[PDB]
Amino acid sequence: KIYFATGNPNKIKEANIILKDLKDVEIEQIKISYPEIQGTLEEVAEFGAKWVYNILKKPVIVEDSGFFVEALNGFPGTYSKFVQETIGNEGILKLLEGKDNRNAYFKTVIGYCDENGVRLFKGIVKGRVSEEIRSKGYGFAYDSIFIPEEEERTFAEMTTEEKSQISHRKKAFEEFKKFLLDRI
Amino acid sequence: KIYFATGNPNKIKEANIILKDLKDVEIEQIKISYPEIQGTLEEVAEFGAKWVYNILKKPVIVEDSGFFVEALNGFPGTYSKFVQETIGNEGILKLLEGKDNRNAYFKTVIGYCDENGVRLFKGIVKGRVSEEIRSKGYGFAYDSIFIPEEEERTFAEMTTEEKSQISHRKKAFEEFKKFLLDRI
Ligand SMILES: Nc1ncnc2c1ncn2[C@@H]1O[C@H](COP(=O)(O)OP(=O)(O)NP(=O)(O)O)[C@@H](O)[C@H]1O
Repeated sequence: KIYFATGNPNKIKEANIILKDLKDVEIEQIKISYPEIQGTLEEVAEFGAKWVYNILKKPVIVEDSGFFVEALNGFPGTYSKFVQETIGNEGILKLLEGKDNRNAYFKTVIGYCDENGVRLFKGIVKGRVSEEIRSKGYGFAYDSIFIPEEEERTFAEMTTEEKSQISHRKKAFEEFKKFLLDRI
Repeated sequence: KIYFATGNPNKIKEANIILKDLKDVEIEQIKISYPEIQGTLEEVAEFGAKWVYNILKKPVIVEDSGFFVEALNGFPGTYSKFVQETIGNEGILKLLEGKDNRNAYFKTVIGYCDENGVRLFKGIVKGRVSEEIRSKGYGFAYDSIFIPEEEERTFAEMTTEEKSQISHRKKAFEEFKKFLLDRI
């Protein structure tokens, strides 16, 4: 049993599916808020996990994710949500106007912590930003403008199952899983 | 004396000026770092104030400023530095192309914290965004695209003295000086 400090129940359902295999492990949501600090996703998740651990003192995880555009120097990055709300996807495309490098990537950092300390687990998916919003009604925010790896479709035109093995979130949770598996 | 948890010494030089008259004039820089949480400017200042106070256990002030543009919904706001270092002035001007509402404002929040608790002091200069970068060498970051109150020159084209009145930084501090003027 490991606690996930978040308000989104779906993150627990998602975590439990990637880890269903670990017969002896279970993920449970814990409604403890923590400050999300300014800094890298790593810094946000480490601080976050320690903050909740100090309070719950039981095995727990936190998570921070972001969208990074190359020609934009990694922006929006850890403030990807704030940017989505204020300038959104249109803002991103305006800023990429005339840029030849449309490369970008999503990345998730899970922050684990227990009596032994904090451990970071990462996942990334590299791709490129499309020139227009392309959507089949499938994703959130930046998904209508991100094309993963060798695909021609954006995340917004792919089903949950088409993105299940390639996503940063998926990749991050497989890393946390490795850690739980080969764990002593 | 009151400490200023800051790395810029000109900040404690700017602060002590405004503190001129007061008989407690003493503002003392102190190299104590604090987490700048994601939240409003007021949130960052409050968290930062109490954080370095619990460390130092003495009266201290922190200070957080931002550039907020109207058409862009507040952005960069409390993430002005990150935005300034990734997409720069160039980035907000592109975001603003074709927009007629070029309204914007700078804001500062001084977080004061005592053995009593936190008190916030604010300063604000409203204005508009320049159609292009304009500098004579003064100021930094967005100063060269911000035209204060009712001027025709940007902050970067005005001398430190010239914006003696149109300074969100001093306005926030004059506010702090009236709170000190009441304690004897
Ligand atoms: N209906 C839903 N409501 C809220 N959250 C959901 C829902 N469906 C799935 N989720 C969760 O939200 C996450 C995906 O968010 P999304 O914005 O697509 O990506 P992200 O990389 O986490 N964020 P960002 O980097 O800001 O784009 C998954 O981890 C899911 O657990």
